[PDB]
Amino acid sequence: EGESSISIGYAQSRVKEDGYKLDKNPRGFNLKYRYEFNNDWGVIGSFAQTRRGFEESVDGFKLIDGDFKYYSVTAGPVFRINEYVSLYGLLGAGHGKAKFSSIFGQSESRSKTSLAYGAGLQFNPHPNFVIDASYEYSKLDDVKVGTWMLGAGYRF
Repeated sequence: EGESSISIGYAQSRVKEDGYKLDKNPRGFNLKYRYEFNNDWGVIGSFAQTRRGFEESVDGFKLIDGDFKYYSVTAGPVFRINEYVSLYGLLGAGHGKAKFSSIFGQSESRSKTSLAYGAGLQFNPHPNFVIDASYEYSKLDDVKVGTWMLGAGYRF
């Protein structure tokens, strides 16, 4: 019913905000699944999960870890350019959540939604080993978020 491949890589995003961490770059892992409906045509799914890179500290028997989570999900078609060169597009949505730790009668938090758009490059040095590079960007009116992913894929 078609060839299937799996790809893994590290995800690095940049968020413009005044707070902890100078570069404000969330850390996480990106999982991509490739499914080919044809010899030169196929689709890919990229899932990115990132969290605040804050060192674990013990205070009040509770863990903060930055209280910030960022999730991204994108998908796009894959078209081969040459024998060992493939080009694919990335489209999807991103979701970020932030919580504040303090002592108050009531608790509050913030959640943001955004659209993700980008493109990716795929190189095939070996039949069972490919190099995947993906670029994803989220456009918000006040906040600009960029996500970069570098990894490798394995063909079954």
